[PDB]
This record gives sequence, C-alpha cells and structure tokens, in this order.
Amino acid sequence: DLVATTEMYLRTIYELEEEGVTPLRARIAERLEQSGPTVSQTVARMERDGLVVVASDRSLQMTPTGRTLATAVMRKHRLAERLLTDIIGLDINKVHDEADRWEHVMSDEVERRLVKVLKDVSRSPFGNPIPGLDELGTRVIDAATSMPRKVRIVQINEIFQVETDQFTQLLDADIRVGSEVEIVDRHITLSHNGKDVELLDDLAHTIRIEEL
Amino acid sequence: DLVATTEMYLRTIYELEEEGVTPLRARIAERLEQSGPTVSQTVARMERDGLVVVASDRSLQMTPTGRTLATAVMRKHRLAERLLTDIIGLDINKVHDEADRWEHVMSDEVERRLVKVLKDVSRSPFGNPIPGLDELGTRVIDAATSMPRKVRIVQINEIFQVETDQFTQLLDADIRVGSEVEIVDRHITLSHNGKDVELLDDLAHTIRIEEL
Ligand code: NI
Ligand code: NI
Ligand code: NI
Ligand code: NI
Repeated sequence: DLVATTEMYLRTIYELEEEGVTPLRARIAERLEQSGPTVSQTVARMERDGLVVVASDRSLQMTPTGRTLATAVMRKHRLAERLLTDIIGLDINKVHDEADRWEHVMSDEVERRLVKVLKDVSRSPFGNPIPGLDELGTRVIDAATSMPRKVRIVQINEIFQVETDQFTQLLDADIRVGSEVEIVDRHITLSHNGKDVELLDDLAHTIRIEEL
Repeated sequence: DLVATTEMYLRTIYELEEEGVTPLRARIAERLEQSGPTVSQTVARMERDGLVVVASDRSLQMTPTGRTLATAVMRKHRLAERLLTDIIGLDINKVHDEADRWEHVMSDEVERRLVKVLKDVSRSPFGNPIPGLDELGTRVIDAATSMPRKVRIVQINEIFQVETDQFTQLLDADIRVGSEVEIVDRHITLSHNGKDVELLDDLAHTIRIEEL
C-alpha cells in the first residue's frame, strides 16, 4: 500500500510545482480525492521518512531525496503514457489512468528500454516534458539551477540592454517587480502565470532577483 | 496491498494445477516465499471472500469466481511478458519479475490492445499457453470440460479400437489404471507427469474414467 501512496503524494507535489501552484496539503487532498486529515497522516510519515518538510507557511518542500523520487515517478508515469499511446494504442482518454497505476511498478531498466524503442520521449502525450532522463542514463545567469525555483524581480535594468525585443515579452508575461519561476536548460527561461520568457544571455546577466 | 496478494495466491494455485502439483498451502508458502501461517491467514480471507474452498484433504479448490480471477491474472501476466519481450526488449531474465508486478495493474482494455499489436499470443515467452482469451473478447468424450481436471482410468478398452498407434503412446506416458488430467481443446488430450496424449476421437469415446 504504502510505497505507491508515497509516490503519488510526491508526483502530486511535483505536478503542482510544474503548474505554479503552491504545494498545500488541501490542494493535494483535493487532487488525490483524499481527505485533509488523511493527507496530514501520510505527509507526517513522509516528513519522518525525510522526503518532505512542511514549511512555516504550510507548503510542502520536497527534500533532495523526495524530489529525486518524485522526478522518477513522474518519469515512469510519462514514459508509460508514451508507451500506451504510441505503441499499445490505448484510447487516449484511458492513458493517464492506466499510467497512474503502471508508474508504481515500472523498473528503471524497463524505462531505459522505452527510451530505446519510443520515437521521442521529450514530452508526455499531454504536452509536458519528461524529466529525470539524465539520472536514468543576484544575476539571473548565476542564480538559476537545473531545478525550477520561484524568485522575486528586484531589477530588470532595461537601460543597459542592447537588444530590446524581449522588453515587450516581459511586459506581456506581466513582470516588472514580481515573483517568477527560473530554470537553466540547453537557459535561462522565466515563467509567470503559464507565460514563458526564454531570456537571451545579455538579459539573463542584468536581471537580478532575490529570495524573496 | 490486499488485491495484488489475493491475485498472487490465485495465479499460484492456477500455476500449480498447470504443473500437475496438488495446490497445498505449504506449496504456495514455499513458491511465494511466504510463511505457512501467513498463507493460512490469506487463504482464510479468500474462503471468506468465496474464492477458494479448502477440501478435506487440505488442497485448495478455486471456486468458479476464484478461477475466473486466477485465469485473468495469468492472462495479464503472460500478455505482459509477451509485451516486455517482443516489443520492449527487456532482458529475458527480468521479464517474469517485471510481469509479476504489471499483472496486478493491467486493465482488460490494455489486454485487448496487446492482442491487436502482438504477433502471437498463443504462448508466453516461457512456453505456456495464454488462457482466458475467449473471456476477454464415463466416456472421455463426454467427461472432459474446457477446464483441466484430473480423473482416474477405469477402462481403456483397446479391444474395440481400429487405430492402434496410440496404444504405445499411452504406455509411454504410463497409464493403464491411473490418475490423469483431461481437457477439451480445438480435444480430448490426456496428461500424466508432463507427458501429453492427444486422443483421436475413437479412443476418446471408449476410454472411461471416474472421480476418482
Ligand atoms: Ni498523466
Ligand atoms: Ni499512480
Ligand atoms: Ni511468469
Ligand atoms: Ni504478481
């Protein structure tokens, strides 16, 4: 019982972060269709197991081990969805639910085979990047990690820019003095309410952020 | 926890029958690497759930519902093994263990797709017929069912036979006055210690059996 449950809590926190939603226990209860009390019980165990910390604001911060496990479950889940759609041909309306089960029993080595056999594993069939593939086998340029983080805009410093076409991109995605997600890819891209601005490097080095 | 466990007990009983072994609780404990007491506890629940009867000789007789479920789990298991070998290309030494997990989470509709996509679903990669495909979508000729049963030879009646090449087949598979398995296929075949004699109809109507 217990292992699949933990993984589901983890993938759900992972999911909410990808969606920009604060990982709150009531948000997890609602999404998993579980009671709040029930969720509190599992989260308590997960804290005990070192997988999550409940911050003073009641959000759930996955620890590095928790996040590794979350990432793995998300990876299996999305690879299973790929397998089910691409090869098996299961009706798309059933694919998620099936992968909801298969994600807890797919081995790493099966994953590795899927990566060999599938045409593309960039994205699930539902449009989301498949993470953790590598593991399977302050200025923005300095501050971003290979792990999504929300930060606060403290300076944009347009005045120092030569290229200006991204000024309007920033205005259109609404930040100026706000709280944005930051990541390094193949680098740097910023997000704010499901609107992404992929920064060119000159901007990535002048934009400054803080926690928080 | 409980559903996968029940299915495993069921597939194991199914297995022992296919192998000609009396479904004894100590044989199930040994095969599942579970304690006897532990197995007694689950079997008791399974009796309560209507899936098995413990006969006076201590063998486990699957009820019709139990057998249907056993057959389904065996089917998913073997189809999963096919999928893993044929398409996925998982190392054959890992295929069983993986299917040991996937058998408990594969839906009927995924099965139906597998039957569409796979080259042949007659047999698992380990040489055993895949059952339950139809469900997914006394003289021997009269006594045999579409379900394996052991019976006792009461008469062979060679004297009434025109064709005699199967006389030696019977002698070679060692029966004469013994306890044999009987089944109807595409009919009738008899088995005795992993030696099969597929009867021609003239013999199937003269050979007589009893319980038991
Ligand atoms: Ni999904
Ligand atoms: Ni799941
Ligand atoms: Ni097997
Ligand atoms: Ni199993």
